[PDB]
Amino acid sequence: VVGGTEAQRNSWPSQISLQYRSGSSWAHTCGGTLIRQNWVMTAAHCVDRELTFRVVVGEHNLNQNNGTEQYVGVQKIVVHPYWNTDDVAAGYDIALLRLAQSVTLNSYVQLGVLPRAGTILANNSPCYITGWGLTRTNGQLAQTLQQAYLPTVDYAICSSSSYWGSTVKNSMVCAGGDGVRSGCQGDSGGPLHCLVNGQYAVHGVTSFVSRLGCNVTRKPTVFTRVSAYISWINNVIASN
Ligand SMILES: CC(C)C[C@H](NC(=O)C(F)(F)F)C(=O)N[N@@+](C)(CC(=O)Nc1ccc(C(C)C)cc1)Cc1ccccc1
Ligand SMILES: [Ca+2]
Repeated sequence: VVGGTEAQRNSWPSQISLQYRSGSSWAHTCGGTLIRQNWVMTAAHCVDRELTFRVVVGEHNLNQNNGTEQYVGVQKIVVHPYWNTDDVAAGYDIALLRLAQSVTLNSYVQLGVLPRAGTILANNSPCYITGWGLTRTNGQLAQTLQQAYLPTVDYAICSSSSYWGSTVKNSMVCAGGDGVRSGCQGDSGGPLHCLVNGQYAVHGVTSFVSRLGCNVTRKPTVFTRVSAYISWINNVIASN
C-alpha cells in the first residue's frame, strides 16, 4: 500500500497473508480474505506459478511473532474457469483456496462479509485497501499491515479515456487515483473493505495497477468486483 498508515491489530481480522516456500523460509506474495473457516478468496494471478503455498491468519507483523498467528496449508486451488494469465484486463481475476484444515475463529481471525450479488457502489464510496505490499513504487514490502482510504471511482469515470479506458470492465471496481494512495505489488489478492449499511464488506479483490507506477494520478487501483461472483463462489464451496 502506497500512502498508507499502520492498521490496528484486530482492525481487519479477515485479512490473510498468502506465502510461498522460498528455500528454507516462507515469503509473503499476496493478500486474501478468509471467507469460511477452511476457504480463502484471493486473485487468480497470485497462484499462476506452481509453488508450495500456505496461509497465515491473525497476522500483523510479518517478521515478528505476534502470539496470534495460525499457519495452515493450501489443500486445493480453484481458479475461475475463464481466467486468462495473458489477459488480466479481461477480468475473472479470482481464485478460491481450500485449506488443509479449519482455522479457529477469535478476535484476530474472523470471516469476511461478502456483498449481495449485483451490488454496485456509488461514486466516491468510502473504502479501505489493506495489505503488506510495497509502500513505494519499486520499494519494499511493509513489515506491519497498512491501510489507505481509497474511495471508489465509478465505472463511467474509470473507463473514460483519461483514466483506464477500455482496460476496465464492469466486472471490476476502481478505487483511488489521487496520485498519493494506492495498492502496489504484494497487495494483490487482498480486500477492498467498503462501508455499506453500517457494516464493512469485502467488495474488491486487488488485481492491478499501472505499469507506470502504483500511485498514479487518474490510474486508480483496479479490483475484481466480488458482487459479480457470488454464485460462482457459493457453487464452489457447496460442491468441494
Ligand atoms: C501481475 C499483474 C496481473 C497484476 C499486478 N498486481 C499488483 O501489483 C497489485 F496492484 F494488484 F497489487 C500489477 O499491477 N503488476 N504491475 C507489474 C503492473 C502491471 O504490469 N500492471 C498491469 C496493468 C494493466 C494490464 C492490462 C492492461 C493488460 C496488465 C498489467 C505492478 C507495477 C506497478 C508500478 C510499477 C511497476 C509495476
Ligand atoms: Ca507475525
